[PDB]
Amino acid sequence: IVGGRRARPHAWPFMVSLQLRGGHFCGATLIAPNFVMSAAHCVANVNVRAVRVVLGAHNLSRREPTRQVFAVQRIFENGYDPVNLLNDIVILQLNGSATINANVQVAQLPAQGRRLGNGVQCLAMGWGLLGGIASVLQELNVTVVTSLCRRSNVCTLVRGRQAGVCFGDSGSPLVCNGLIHGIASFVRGGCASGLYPDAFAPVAQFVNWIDSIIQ
Ligand SMILES: CC1=C(C#N)[C@@H](c2ccc(C#N)cc2)N(CC(=O)N2CCN(C(C)C)CC2)C(=O)N1c1cccc(C(F)(F)F)c1
Ligand SMILES: *[C@@H]1O[C@H](CO[C@@H]2O[C@@H](C)[C@@H](O)[C@@H](O)[C@@H]2O)[C@@H](O)[C@H](O)[C@H]1NC(C)=O
Ligand SMILES: *[C@@H]1O[C@H](CO[C@@H]2O[C@@H](C)[C@@H](O)[C@@H](O)[C@@H]2O)[C@@H](O)[C@H](O)[C@H]1NC(C)=O
Repeated sequence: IVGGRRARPHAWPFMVSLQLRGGHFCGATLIAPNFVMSAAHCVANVNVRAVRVVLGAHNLSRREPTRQVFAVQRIFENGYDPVNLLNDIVILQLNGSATINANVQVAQLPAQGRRLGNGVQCLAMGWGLLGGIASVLQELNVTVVTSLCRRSNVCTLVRGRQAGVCFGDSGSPLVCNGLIHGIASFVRGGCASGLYPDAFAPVAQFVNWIDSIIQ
């Protein structure tokens, strides 16, 4: 996250860090005690039997008793198309269920088909680059835009300055009105161009598919 601020510790207890080889590589969202969702592009080209799913985290450089670590048992994807940057969504089934507490909570999703209009105020978050990787979870006020966005994305822009999501933020949730409306997918013109909206997988188009996977 470029140009944001520290989240309050455990402000977003659905926020997940996917790790490989002791390092964060993508964000994700806990959507049931035993399923996280992320971007398909994050797990394309990775050994998924090696991905560590970290719940309850805040400061990644610190040892945190609040953390709960899971392996991935299985993944599910619906038409992921890297060539057209479409359907950039994956559900990872964990090898167990999270203990649900103050630090670890299931996110709330929109109803299937719910569209966000131009100007809706959201919060993006993640442990991606600050412009230097982030140890502390960052969040950022963003605005939904329909300009320079296709139908197949939710897009957001920080109005008036250069700020947005960056490498390592992929897979992270976009929260609008308490609801997960996007999963961070791609940037244009580099991170925090000041011009191209950030693009998110549009979670609301996938809700019936998500529901049937999680039960
Ligand atoms: C990490 C990354 C890429 C990779 N690997 C990569 C990517 C690949 C596939 C999908 C899908 N479906 C989505 C993104 N990506 C887009 C990207 O690198 N390009 C866009 C497509 N280009 C054409 C000419 C083929 C090549 C360059 C990206 O912005 N990013 C990127 C960079 C910074 C932030 C973010 C995110 F998700 F936080 F927005 C994403
Ligand atoms: C579920 O997985 C947890 C984490 O497993 C660790 O990371 C994975 C990716 C492998 O490298 C594994 O060998 C590591 O231990 C375990 O700590 C936990 O016990 C597992 N839960 C089970 C098996 O019920
Ligand atoms: C910055 O964002 C703060 C939090 O945003 C609200 O809560 C998140 C979880 C989402 O539900 C989002 O849609 C909500 O707007 C706001 O409290 C604060 O007012 C914002 N400030 C500005 C200038 O946008």
